[PDB]
Amino acid sequence: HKAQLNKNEERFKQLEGACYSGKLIWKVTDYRVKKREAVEGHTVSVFSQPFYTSRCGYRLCARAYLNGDGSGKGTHLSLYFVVMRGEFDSLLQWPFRQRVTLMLLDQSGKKNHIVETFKADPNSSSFKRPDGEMNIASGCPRFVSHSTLENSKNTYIKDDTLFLKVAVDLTDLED
Amino acid sequence: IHKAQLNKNEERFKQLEGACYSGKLIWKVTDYRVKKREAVEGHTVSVFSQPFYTSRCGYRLCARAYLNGDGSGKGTHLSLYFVVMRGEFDSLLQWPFRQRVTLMLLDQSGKKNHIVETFKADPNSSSFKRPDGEMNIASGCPRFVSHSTLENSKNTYIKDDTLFLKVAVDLTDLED
Amino acid sequence: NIHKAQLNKNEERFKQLEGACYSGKLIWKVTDYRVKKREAVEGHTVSVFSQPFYTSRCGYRLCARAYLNGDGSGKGTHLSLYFVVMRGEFDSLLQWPFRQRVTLMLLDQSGKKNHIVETFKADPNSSSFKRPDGEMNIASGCPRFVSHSTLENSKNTYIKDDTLFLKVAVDLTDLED
Repeated sequence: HKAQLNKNEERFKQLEGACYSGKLIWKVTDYRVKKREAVEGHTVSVFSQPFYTSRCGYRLCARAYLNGDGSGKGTHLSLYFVVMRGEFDSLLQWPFRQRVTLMLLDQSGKKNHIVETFKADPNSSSFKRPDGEMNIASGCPRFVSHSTLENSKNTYIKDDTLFLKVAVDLTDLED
Repeated sequence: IHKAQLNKNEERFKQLEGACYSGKLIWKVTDYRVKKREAVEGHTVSVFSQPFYTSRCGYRLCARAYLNGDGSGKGTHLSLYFVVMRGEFDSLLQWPFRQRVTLMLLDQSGKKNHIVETFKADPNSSSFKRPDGEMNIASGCPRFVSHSTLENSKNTYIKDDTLFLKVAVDLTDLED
Repeated sequence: NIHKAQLNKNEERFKQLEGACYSGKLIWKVTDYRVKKREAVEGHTVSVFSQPFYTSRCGYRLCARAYLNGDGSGKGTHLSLYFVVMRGEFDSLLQWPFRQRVTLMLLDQSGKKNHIVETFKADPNSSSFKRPDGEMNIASGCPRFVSHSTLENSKNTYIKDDTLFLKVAVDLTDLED
């Protein structure tokens, strides 16, 4: 029943977190502790709640490696995009072909955000129609360096929390 | 008294997971064979969609299908019906319900050769009065699509034992 | 013992999810008027709350609060209707103070659409509109929004079947999503 209460808790969390315009804003609290868990190998990565391109479109989410992954292991925050298995995948166009933009938000008001954008590569297996729970992640292992992110004269972290944003271009999507 | 609690939860979760607010419903029906079997055996004559809405505070609605057909299409067609349900804000809404409605079975082949029937809601119909109980009498097409066309081995209305039904309400001249 | 608190926590979470809106627009159905006003008068339950609503999925969290038996300036004689900025998950990214026009309404159920509407610009100096510090800023609105007299009469149709509808609408002008 602890498994039942956790199942509930998670379901609640997804419902509370779902967005339906291909736009995700992901609040990451307790930075220091979570990075600590990354460094200690306790909890390598964190996930966003699932979001969607439209109520009945692609199910998606983001994943971050606070202490970096592969190419940015130990030195950067690694930010990855993820196509999940969606309830209506059969009606959707495959491969996934939308432009995607990844962001770390400047909380200073100067709106000096860190943004990387790209066109989804049709040959990538990240964008095939998913087979299990979710396709292989794809994005920037070296999205932003710990140095820039954590630097005191910066405001990417405020009160031990940062905000990540994913935005999917909906151009030429049916719905 | 807690299996009823867990089921009450499960259903509430299901409705929340299923709700749409633009008068548009896409209804995935999985396990076709088994469900049609249940229809034929008289075990489970009909199936319902989760409630959807014209707007967050508009009409509450849903769809209902008789996989083994109903009345005029009994035993030979899939019967697809539209349903006005009792809404939380019915007092603020215009009655009778007067919107054009479109019913669809989706072509999964990519040729987008869907089956679509549309109609204007008849004001004199009691399907469209402000609801009295849980939901007004259903209204639609008892003979929406024949088993023959639907199940046709060379067709793609059923793929991997699942089909998709779509209801679309015209929102013209409605407020939120 | 603790699990009644669990079941209530659930119940409320469910209620918020069922109630949330994301266009700065709230329609608040108030059922069981007579009984709730009774509770107000008896000091049992002075005020009632709406479920939280939002300017956008990631915007300001807000809600409404009513004193059925009135509050302060309208205590005992009016329904008092107040607007409330709550602590939002993304408050750090939002502009402060809150600066949007707000409109408060009691809806005419007769069809004549003769609603009672009060509107105002949010005063930047007001502490109702600072970035919230706890669960929610001090409420602000109309202690004398509508008199029991007007609200309760028969020829009027602000109450029908012992239930009334309140509406809050926030102007989204100059608010990027």
